[PDB]
Amino acid sequence: SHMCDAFVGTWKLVSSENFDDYMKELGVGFATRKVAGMAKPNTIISVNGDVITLKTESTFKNTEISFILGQEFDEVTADDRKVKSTITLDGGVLVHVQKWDGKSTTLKRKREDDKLVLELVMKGVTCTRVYERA
Ligand SMILES: Cc1nc2ccc(Cl)cc2c(-c2ccccc2)c1C(=O)O
Repeated sequence: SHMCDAFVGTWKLVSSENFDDYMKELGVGFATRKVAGMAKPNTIISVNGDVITLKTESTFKNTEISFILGQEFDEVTADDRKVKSTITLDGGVLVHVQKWDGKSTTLKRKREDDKLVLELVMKGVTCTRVYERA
């Protein structure tokens, strides 16, 4: 067992705040924002030894990343940014930093009651995405 086990499971999006605004900060175009913003993704988190995998399934895009904490990796994001990512565990929060073209965004995941809360921050804009177990 590991602390990261509180994250493992299948999670369904149940609420969103400021996603469209967050996407505008990322430079996502109109059509992509509209389609992405309509999606009700599920996220599947699993752990196998030191490897964590985060898989998103949706009607917009399906993505999968696997990584080791603290070890940089290449990621092509759902909106087709090519980024360098590093994911750490900081006091129980999964912290994911994406770097591309001199820009940065941070995605934090935390357990809160029976929910998994994803916070996406770009510049002054915070989006909150709340999931429950599927
Ligand atoms: C973490 C992440 N970051 C994003 C950044 C930008 C855009 Cl456009 C989309 C995402 C998505 C996503 C949202 C809806 C459907 C599918 C994927 C997610 C994700 O939940 O997996």
